[PDB]
Amino acid sequence: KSWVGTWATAPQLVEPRNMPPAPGLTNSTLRQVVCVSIGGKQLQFRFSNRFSKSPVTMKTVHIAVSKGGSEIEPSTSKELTFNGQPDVTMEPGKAVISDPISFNLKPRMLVAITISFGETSPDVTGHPGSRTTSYLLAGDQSSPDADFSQAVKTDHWYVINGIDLMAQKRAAAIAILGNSITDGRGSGTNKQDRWPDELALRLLKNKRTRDIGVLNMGIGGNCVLHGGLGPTALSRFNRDILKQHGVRWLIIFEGVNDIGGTPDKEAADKVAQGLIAAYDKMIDEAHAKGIKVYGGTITPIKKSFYYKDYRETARQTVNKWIRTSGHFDAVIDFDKAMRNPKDTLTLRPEAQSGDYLHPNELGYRIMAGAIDLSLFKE
Repeated sequence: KSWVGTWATAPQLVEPRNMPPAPGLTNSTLRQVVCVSIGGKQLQFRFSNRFSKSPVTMKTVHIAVSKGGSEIEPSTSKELTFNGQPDVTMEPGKAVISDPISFNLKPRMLVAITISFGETSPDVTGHPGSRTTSYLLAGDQSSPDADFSQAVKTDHWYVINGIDLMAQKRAAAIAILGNSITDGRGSGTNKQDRWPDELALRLLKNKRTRDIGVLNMGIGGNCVLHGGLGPTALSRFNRDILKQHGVRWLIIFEGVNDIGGTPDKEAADKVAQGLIAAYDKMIDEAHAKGIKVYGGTITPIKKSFYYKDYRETARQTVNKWIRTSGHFDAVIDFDKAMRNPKDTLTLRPEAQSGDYLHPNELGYRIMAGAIDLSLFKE
């Protein structure tokens, strides 16, 4: 057996507007909920301080089955350790991985991770677009019987980075690079129904693909080339994709924010060529590690705040390259799945959030339903 990722979230420097509310993380206890893909029996948990400039101390970390909301099944709670000890300090810019731990992890299990912090970094490493409520209490509230029913709610994740499990060679993971259309803006809070979540459900029910996990490395507002929110896709590619465990496929579905940021035709045409070059660079680097790469066509923007005629031209340039260049190992045509048959330059009205840019839950289900699962064999 060897490690295979079952859940991950892509880290960044948290912006002030997305910081934890009072009472803050220092000397407080934070309960967070994640939804895994594949199950297993022996796990490790990864925590990141990659974007913080001060050390961060976790006095204790516990894991348990979440019962919804902030509640847990207390008989399932276990403590993590880090070289035998319950407490660990992360160095500035670094991550830590727990000791391996036995836990009955079922497919699509909701896992509550409870961290009691000591001193923390005001530049926080986290993932603002969690689409999931986290719960904060002042003090050290690490007992499995602690009451969180009154905790301060925050719809962000902090510090947590991944869960991997030990599996046999038939087990593997898909890693997915994207923006908020992949991170799940428009999906239901606490409903774990981002399109990669909907893909995980389809894989788990298809007997042939039941041991294939899904690692959602979307970042809300992300760019491939420059600017945007969080580190660019090119900058984070090694950490967020190539260093994951057990990955045998990458889906690249990103670039709308690069196009959306352009002020004129000249700039938009340059971004289209830059995206194509960036796709080729990431395809090559993944291929050199034996990973197959599938390309997602960029979905419609007309009627959204991003629409301009010259931006639409760039989008079409990129999509024609995705569809026809042959450089991707296959094409996942999300544009074809999401576009209105009656007005192909706009999203299906009933499958979007009101902004004509982000799908809604139905749209994310349609997008996952358009993926041929035969792309993930062995």
